[PDB]
Amino acid sequence: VAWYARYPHILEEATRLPFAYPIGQYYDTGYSVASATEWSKYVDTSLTIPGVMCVN
Amino acid sequence: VAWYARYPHILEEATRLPFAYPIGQYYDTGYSVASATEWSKYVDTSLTIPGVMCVNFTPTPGESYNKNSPINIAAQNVYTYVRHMNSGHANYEQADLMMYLLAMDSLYIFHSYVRKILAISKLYTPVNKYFPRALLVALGVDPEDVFANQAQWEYFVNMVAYRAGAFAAPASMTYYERHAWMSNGLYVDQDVTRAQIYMFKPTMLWKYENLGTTGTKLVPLMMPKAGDNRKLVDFQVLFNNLVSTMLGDEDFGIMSGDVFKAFGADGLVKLLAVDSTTMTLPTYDPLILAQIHSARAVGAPILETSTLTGFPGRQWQITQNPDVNNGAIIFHPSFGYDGQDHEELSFRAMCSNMILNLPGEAHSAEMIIEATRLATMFQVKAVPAGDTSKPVLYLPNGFGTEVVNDYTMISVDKATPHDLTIHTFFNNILVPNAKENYVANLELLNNIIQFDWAPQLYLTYGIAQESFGPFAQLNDWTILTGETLARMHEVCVTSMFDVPQ
Amino acid sequence: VAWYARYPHILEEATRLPFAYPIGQYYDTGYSVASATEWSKYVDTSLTIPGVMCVNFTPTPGESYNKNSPINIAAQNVYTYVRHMNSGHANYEQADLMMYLLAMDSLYIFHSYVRKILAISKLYTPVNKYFPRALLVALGVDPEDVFANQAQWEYFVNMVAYRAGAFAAPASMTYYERHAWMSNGLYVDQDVTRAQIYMFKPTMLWKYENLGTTGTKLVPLMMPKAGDNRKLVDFQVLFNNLVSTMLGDEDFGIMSGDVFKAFGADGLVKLLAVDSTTMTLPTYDPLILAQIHSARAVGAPILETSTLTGFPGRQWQITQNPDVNNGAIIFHPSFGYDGQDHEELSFRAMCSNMILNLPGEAHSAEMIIEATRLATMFQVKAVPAGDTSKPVLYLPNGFGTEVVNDYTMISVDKATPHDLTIHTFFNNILVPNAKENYVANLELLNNIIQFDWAPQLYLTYGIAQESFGPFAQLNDWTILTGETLARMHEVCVTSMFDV
Amino acid sequence: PKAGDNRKLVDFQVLFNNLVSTMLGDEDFGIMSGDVFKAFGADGLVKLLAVDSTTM
Amino acid sequence: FTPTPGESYNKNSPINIAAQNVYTYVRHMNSGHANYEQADLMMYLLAMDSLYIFHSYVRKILAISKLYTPVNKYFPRALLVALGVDPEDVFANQAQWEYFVNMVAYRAGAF
Repeated sequence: VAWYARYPHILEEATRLPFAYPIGQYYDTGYSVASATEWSKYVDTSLTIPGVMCVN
Repeated sequence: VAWYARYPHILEEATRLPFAYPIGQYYDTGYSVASATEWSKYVDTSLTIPGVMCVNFTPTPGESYNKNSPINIAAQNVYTYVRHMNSGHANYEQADLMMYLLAMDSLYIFHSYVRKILAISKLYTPVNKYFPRALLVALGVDPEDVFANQAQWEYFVNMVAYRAGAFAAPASMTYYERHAWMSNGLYVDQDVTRAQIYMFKPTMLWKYENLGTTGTKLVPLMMPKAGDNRKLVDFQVLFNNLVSTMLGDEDFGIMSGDVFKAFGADGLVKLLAVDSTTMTLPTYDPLILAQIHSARAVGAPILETSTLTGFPGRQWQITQNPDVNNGAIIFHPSFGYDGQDHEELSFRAMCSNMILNLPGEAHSAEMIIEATRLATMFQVKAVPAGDTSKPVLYLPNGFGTEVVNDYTMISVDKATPHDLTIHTFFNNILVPNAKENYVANLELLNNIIQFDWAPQLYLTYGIAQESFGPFAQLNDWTILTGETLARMHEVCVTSMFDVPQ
Repeated sequence: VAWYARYPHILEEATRLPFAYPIGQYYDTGYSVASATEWSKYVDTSLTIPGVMCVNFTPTPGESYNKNSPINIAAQNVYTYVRHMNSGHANYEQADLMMYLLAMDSLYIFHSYVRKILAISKLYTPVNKYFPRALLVALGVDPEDVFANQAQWEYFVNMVAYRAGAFAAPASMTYYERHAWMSNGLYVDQDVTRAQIYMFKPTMLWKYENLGTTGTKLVPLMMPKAGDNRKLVDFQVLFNNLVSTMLGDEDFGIMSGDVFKAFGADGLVKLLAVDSTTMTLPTYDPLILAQIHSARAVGAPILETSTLTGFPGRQWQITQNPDVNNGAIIFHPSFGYDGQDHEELSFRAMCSNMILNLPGEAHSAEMIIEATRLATMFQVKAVPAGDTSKPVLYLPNGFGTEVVNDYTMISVDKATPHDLTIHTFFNNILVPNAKENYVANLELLNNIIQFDWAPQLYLTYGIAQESFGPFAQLNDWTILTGETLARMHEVCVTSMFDV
Repeated sequence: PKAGDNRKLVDFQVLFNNLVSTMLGDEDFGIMSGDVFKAFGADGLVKLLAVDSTTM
Repeated sequence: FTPTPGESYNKNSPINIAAQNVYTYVRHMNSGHANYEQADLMMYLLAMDSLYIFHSYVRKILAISKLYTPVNKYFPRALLVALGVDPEDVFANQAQWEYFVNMVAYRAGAF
């Protein structure tokens, strides 16, 4: 409460993130655990977003 | 051009990035190629930023070995002033008064040290995790002890100020003002929020130890190094040792009263009190930055207990015996000591002339003289007594009021749990043949490069048997000579020990 | 201190020191201890200051592998614009028009290169001994030849401009302007008299090379490197080779006529003439400084003559086949090649995420975009055909209009007679076990630190089997990801290929 | 060269290079040049004016 | 003609007096390099004078060859012969001569 109003500069510097990822390209989220590469297919780092649906 | 002005929304959405990473924590950059995990150590994903650098200095009278030295001239002038302004007790000499003034300076340095220790512990900012635990660790205290016994620490430092303020020292002598301004502040390398802090810590104090008819002798007093969890009881022991022979002494009271009458209370130097509402703030000072940049380390001090094969009786004492050198104050130390009784090959790189690097284009005489107060070059090797010369000591050509012994840098560790690290080094670094020495030296160099006006480096290699010149970014530089530096130090010391008349 | 205010005469007589040492000349600091000569090479009395560093760039269309690439989109747009104002010739495609335009860009870059070579040689100053012989050596010419044939060089570059005026290219497109400005300027790292010069030298060109009915193909054309005593005859040979398959092509004449009809003669790009009183002058440019600082080397170009064990047919060509990939322009190069058929272990340090370093505190979108034009991170390793993979090649995620191959630094030698030294290196340097390799690397590092916004280095050691992160002074940084870099490169390339 | 000598541009270039052979590469000469540049400003130095084709 | 310092045989000569004056002026505004003398500074200056004279000589050689008048048949071949050059060479390589003298000026601008 008051701490946010007392260090708003550090709040902003901590909460600066890039949003609005353009759809239409494959996005790789990476690995949070660097040792997860042994489990090849057990970690889904892929992120694909569909963009159109056609009604025939 | 027009495309940016035509799709500025997508330009902004593409160029939104998080900046201002808070320093003081280990940052992992990740892997751009997911298949790079096979090459375990061939990819450096680590990123550690140092946050503080401590300058371990030592107050000195300034290279006295005769009665013609500037310290002796100042002693004679101040004694004449006091004796001419006063009528009464005539039982001490210029040398006695001057060593009294030096002991008072040591007390003031110690009080400033403990006051800074207390005041740093109340510093906290969200963008720098080095505040204040790293600063306290560099100063050589226990942050847990400080936070547990804040009240006792405030009482102890207040009593230290009260007991040191009983004696009198002239405020017109800029010696005390220079030392207090050096040891009572935090300095940033840049005027930015996530800057690196420059600090000054006294490596040695000047315990009086007055005894015998053979004058006085200011013996060295050690101070806690970085990475030592010294507590309030250790600091109280240090203070009591410092003022064991100085508090409640009749001759000392006589001298303090005489100095009071000479320079009444308006003209006396005073220690500012400290309590719970005293905040120290980092400040940007190009003069102190320049004189940090042009500082050359002289090595660890030599004590009476320190063994030196072939160099006996080279302790860093200020001898004043009336039967030698006509009673003049004698202080000629031998530099080049690291702490162990061996060659310390890295110090050979300091036999070259120093380079005085300054910012800007036009430099005033004020800046040129203030930028080289900590500089010190060797002139001739001290002769080894006997046939065995395992250490090598170098005699200085003349130094200022302060000599820098060591440098301490505090930075986070790359390994879990990323705690602070202690890195003590001179201006010269020696690396022998080892698997980890080269990468460690590269880490050291990259950490030092982060500091803006970092001191120039002189690296030497074990298999190359070759040193390297100043490892610094030269902007506007000149090559300094021993004679010019000696003249500069003579002028600086003479200006330092000045008395009104 | 009141003593300084009271004795300024003695202060002045005590602080008489000679500053402003002219750079480009070897200086000896001397011995503070006159008896230190017994340790002969244990003391470093030498002091050499580098004065110029050359960025060996390469013009590229920007990572085309399908028909959605910015290059193909611009091809379609420019072909539509040309053909919707064209009544007549219909015998070429968007891809063909774009290979023209790229050949136009390559020869414009060549003209800017030779014009800079001419204008540099007239620069002589007492405060810098590097001017202009070091710059001419870095560009790869013979300073004696330029001094003897200044008039021939001037008339040759003027004739080059005149012959480049035969064909027509759009002036609204900023590709040509950006490349000419980058390759035709001298940049100081600081706004000081004795500053260090930053230069851009095209490592390669795009000889157009039409043969066979299976489309066109921009084959690599190599360029002189530093320390090569190339003369005006060699440069004329290079220009004639570039324009050998360019004139006499009726399809090229048709394209030039169509673009002349589309964009009026006022709206075309014209190479300005040069004369004897034209002076090139180093300038301070923070944008180019930042984008040089955030530059990553990609390695030497791969040619047909370059042998690569396990990587056949991986040359740096712009293939255009109507029956391959639906006729789209394809340019998918493999990086990590240095010149020899070995591993080059130092390139392994490039596999980590890059760190974008910026000056100041607040960064605008345009400045951030311009600060990462030369940045290029590898994404995956190229699959080696066969069981032998002596070299290792990395496929990029996406690059901008320019890719940096090497960096050339010129500095005074420490030994007699202290002549210029040739130093070519990527962002990563590998130092094996040797008596002199470590000290050589130390001199390299100290020389690089002299440059203000030098590219971030990634040192690696052969004995420790361990590399190191960025060897740079971090001021206000962020961690960049391959996807963010790809987005920024797509934006920049699309903006550059605009009419 | 004296009168009646068919000296050419190659000979004059040889003479100039001989004159400046022991003039460049001298660190003491560079030191002197730097010191006189510091003493007399760049505006206060002597400059050789450039020549062109229309100089009569 | 011949450029000369003017008959120096002791330390009271005008050349030595000017050497002392110029060295004092240079060194009293110099904080740094102290490794040369007044005599050394003056030999520099004399070498500077010699190469300035050479530049003026070659510039005159270049500018003379463009002089042609109907009232004087000496212009410019007689003058070029007197200076000691080849008029045919100058006529063939006017551009080379111009660029050479410009480069001479530029390289003389280093000191």
